[PDB]
Amino acid sequence: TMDHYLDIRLRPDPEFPPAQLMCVLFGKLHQALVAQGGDRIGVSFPDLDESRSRLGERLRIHASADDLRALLARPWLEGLRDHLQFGEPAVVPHPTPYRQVSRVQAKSNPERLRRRLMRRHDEEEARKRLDLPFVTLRSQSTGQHFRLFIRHGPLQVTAEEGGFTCYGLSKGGFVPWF
RNA sequence: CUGCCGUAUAGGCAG
Repeated sequence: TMDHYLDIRLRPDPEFPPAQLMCVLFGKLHQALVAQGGDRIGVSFPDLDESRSRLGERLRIHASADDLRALLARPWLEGLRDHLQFGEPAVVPHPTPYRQVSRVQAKSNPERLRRRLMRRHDEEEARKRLDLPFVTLRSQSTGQHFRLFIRHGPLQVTAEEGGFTCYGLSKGGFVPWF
């Protein structure tokens, strides 16, 4: 169904490195996805460097002709349209391998894990008891900067039924990797 | 980072 996509490139900037730009971008897309609603908008990073742990300088936006045509018709790129080079929406080539672009979270800050352990079992007691490409974001509710880690899954011959979160990440859905 | 789910020092989530 999601046979349409659109690449967005981060135009080189003297003061802001690419990594910083992709952050802004991803945040922009997010705010617009919670506006669009639905779970049919995918996302991939074609320039993904699985070694250097860098997302790259390109954000591929997956969607159907209608869903995709509805997204970019919003003013979610006002702030950085001058920071972004992007063509028209085209149709994905085939045959194309499929993979998952999903968030990943590890367990750490035991001060945190233990605090929860205490809540669920009623500091001295508790105290006793990941290398991936990341985008850094800022929450709307509490003004905290958190690192959203992203991982591209092993290549598959097909795509299983699945949707996507308001960040365009895999909720179980697959995206064409090319 | 903060929190949620889960007996979990399993495995998962939310922003």
